[PDB]
Amino acid sequence: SGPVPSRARVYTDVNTHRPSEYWDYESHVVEWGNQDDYQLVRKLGRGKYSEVFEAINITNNEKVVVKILKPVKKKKIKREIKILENLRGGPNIITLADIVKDPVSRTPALVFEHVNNTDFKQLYQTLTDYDIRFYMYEILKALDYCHSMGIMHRDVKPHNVMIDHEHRKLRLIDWGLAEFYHPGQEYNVRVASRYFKGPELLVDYQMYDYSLDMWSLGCMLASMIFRKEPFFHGHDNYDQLVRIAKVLGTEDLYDYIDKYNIELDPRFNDILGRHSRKRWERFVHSENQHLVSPEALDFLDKLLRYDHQSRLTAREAMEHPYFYTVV
Ligand SMILES: O=P(O)(O)O[C@H]1[C@H](OP(=O)(O)O)[C@@H](OP(=O)(O)O)[C@H](OP(=O)(O)O)[C@@H](OP(=O)(O)O)[C@H]1OP(=O)(O)O
Ligand SMILES: Nc1ncnc2c1ncn2[C@@H]1O[C@H](COP(=O)(O)OP(=O)(O)O)[C@@H](O)[C@H]1O
Ligand SMILES: [Mg+2]
Repeated sequence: SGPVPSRARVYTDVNTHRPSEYWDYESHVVEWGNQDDYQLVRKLGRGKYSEVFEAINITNNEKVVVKILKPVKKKKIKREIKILENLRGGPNIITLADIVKDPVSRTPALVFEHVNNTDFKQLYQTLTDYDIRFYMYEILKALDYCHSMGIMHRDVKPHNVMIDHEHRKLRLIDWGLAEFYHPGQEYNVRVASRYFKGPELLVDYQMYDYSLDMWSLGCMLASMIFRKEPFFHGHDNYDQLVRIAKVLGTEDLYDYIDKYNIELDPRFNDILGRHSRKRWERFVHSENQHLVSPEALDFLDKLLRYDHQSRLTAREAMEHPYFYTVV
């Protein structure tokens, strides 16, 4: 009779009870300001979807970030703007300061608050056990908030988490793949970045929810406490599920598929194999043992579960004993 339906265990009907103005991004009217107020300083990054620059707001001599958007569907631009406007001011959510267009190019550009980020490839190696607990709690404040606002980020990964370590400031950025949650909606599974994709996306289970972000957060946590980046290192989307099954095992994978009556794609036939569940303690080594604890492993175990419904919600995660030592 097809795959079994599913819905979020929390904030299930938040968009249903809100007027269409909130979630109907296609009908949202965007007012594009003049980019002449911003002087570009340097390239900060690029991305599948944009060229980002450090800039000065010439009216107040303040550093900002200008994200000049690459040629994609105008529907996607409107979605990112609406979500950023909806979440603006939320805890650890990047602040959209302005929406502008350069007068001659007319290229859509988003203006954000500047975060003096240290690339994760240089920063994660220097973090202490306390710092990992602290920054994970900061991401959880952002996720509990955006999930309460009926929004799934769908691209949680180190490159999308800006950290000003000197000021202990964290911002969740890149809301370009984010979507409104509507119970029963079948979403595109071609979201998130390979290493952080939840098993729901990999087995083409479309009725997913906020819990996808919790799998991605678990992938980040595992890479930080075990110093293994990325933790699940797939070479393609099918191999990504095989990397997961080499850790969580194939028995619990088949239980997940059966609970939701999912049909595994034939491409999995020759590559999945049979794998026993590996204990989390097997990833502890001399280089990472100072970041691992029974609380850390228990918390990781409750995030990295095939069954999206069994995973901790962001609010449940915030109540975990792993966070007792944080503010
Ligand atoms: O640092 P390298 O010698 O280049 O190897 C590493 C790493 O571990 P090793 O250092 O011990 O080889 C990973 O695997 P493990 O050995 O930890 O199992 C490995 O492979 P997987 O992630 O495929 O297991 C990974 O990536 P790959 O060989 O896929 O490129 C590769 O890292 P680099 O790609 O960064 O060199
Ligand atoms: N607010 C910011 N502060 C500092 N750097 C940023 C900021 N926003 C983006 N960047 C840099 O630009 C990159 C791409 O931005 P992002 O919004 O993530 O674009 P894309 O969706 O194209 O990947 C980031 O990974 C980061 O290095
Ligand atoms: Mg990005």
